Amino acid sequence: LIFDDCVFAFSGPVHEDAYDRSALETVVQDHGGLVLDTGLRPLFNDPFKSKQKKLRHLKPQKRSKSWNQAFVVSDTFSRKVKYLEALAFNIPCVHPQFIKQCLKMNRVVDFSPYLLASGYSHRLDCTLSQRIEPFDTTDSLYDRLLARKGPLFGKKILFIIPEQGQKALAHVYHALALGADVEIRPNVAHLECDLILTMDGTNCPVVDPEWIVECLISQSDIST
Amino acid sequence: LIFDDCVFAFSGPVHEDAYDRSALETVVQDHGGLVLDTGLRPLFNDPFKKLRHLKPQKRSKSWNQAFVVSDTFSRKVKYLEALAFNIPCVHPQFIKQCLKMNRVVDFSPYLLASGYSHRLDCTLSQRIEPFDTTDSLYDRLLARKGPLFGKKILFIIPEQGQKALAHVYHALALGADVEIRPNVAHLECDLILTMDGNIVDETNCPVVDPEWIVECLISQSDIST
Ligand SMILES: [Pr+3]
Ligand SMILES: [Pr+3]
Ligand SMILES: [Pr+3]
Repeated sequence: LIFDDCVFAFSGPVHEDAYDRSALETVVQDHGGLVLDTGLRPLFNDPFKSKQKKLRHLKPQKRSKSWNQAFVVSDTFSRKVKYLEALAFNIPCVHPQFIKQCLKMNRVVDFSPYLLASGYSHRLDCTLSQRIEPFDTTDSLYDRLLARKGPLFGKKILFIIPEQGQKALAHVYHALALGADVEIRPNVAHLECDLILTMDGTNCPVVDPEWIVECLISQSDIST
Repeated sequence: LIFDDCVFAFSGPVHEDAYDRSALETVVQDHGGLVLDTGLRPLFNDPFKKLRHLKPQKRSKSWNQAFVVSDTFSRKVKYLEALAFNIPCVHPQFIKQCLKMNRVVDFSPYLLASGYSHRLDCTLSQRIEPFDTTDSLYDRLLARKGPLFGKKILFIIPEQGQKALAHVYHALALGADVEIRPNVAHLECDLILTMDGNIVDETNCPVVDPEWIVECLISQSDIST
């Protein structure tokens, strides 16, 4: 079975019917690949399980020891949920043509020729490339994700939060996935800080969620 | 000098005034960098002297990093060249960041998309072999085997054929072994290139558009496989 130990999530399509999701999901399943309908989040522990307000960066979930390859499929680059998560996790976003090429070769070929742009940077006004650590035939996804420290690793972020609340949680989730620790508060309260995030309600300094996306698209700490 | 061991080519801007090229060219020179006005070709021999793939010139032993700078991806000849050689095409901000840090930083956060695939109908990523600080550009370029390494390609091509030569060059940079004859039809081969002439009737290998070369450049792969 070609897709043995591979996890797939499917994003978009961005443009109507640029690819047949259901057909491809079926082909993947029929070949030993697991399909995650909601996306890559099940690879990690739910940070919001405790409904806590001071959060540590994400840790790989037990179940991800069971796989060694992951991919998000997309007709082109986007800012949809599954896409950003993948960017956050350093999991390759690839063109559907990858799956078809795997079938054609009766194996899992190198995904690079099908590796989409990471996204469009408004700050830089260009499309950037994804930068993917190669899959090691030695590690499970659990090893890979455990050993990964994202571009925001170490950084301590204060997210100030007095429908819209879920939007905030998503930004927090991305910051955690990039390796930052995040404390959710209503005020700075004179707290020590590396960086402060608001949806836009005094010594860090401050920045909005677009900053997070730039970090996601560029896989860097752009405040640098 | 920060850029003492870096070679830079500059392309575009692609969009009017996206960046101040002359200002950037000046600052790189002021900071020790070599600027190649015509692009990256001077780093290799002149193959058009049925020659085999490109070899780096001894000159390139004197530098260990190279970049093509551009506001965004394009199909300009300098860009296409960088793609063929696996030299990073980066955003101008890269230079400003180096100045800011007083060192040559990781170019990675400034790594532009490789290009738009009309075949896949999407924008793809560049994939660059990391610069090993112990290796010169010569070592780097000598060790490289493009995605077209091995492929025998026939360029039937009987001022304007300069645009043609550009394609020939990219195939070689991609590591192909190329022979150029006005027409076939014996002959060897595993691929045939014609710039929309038509190509003779019967043939032993599929006919290909230059776009096929561009697709190989943008995806860094052998596409007909
Ligand atoms: Pr030196
Ligand atoms: Pr102009
Ligand atoms: Pr102008």
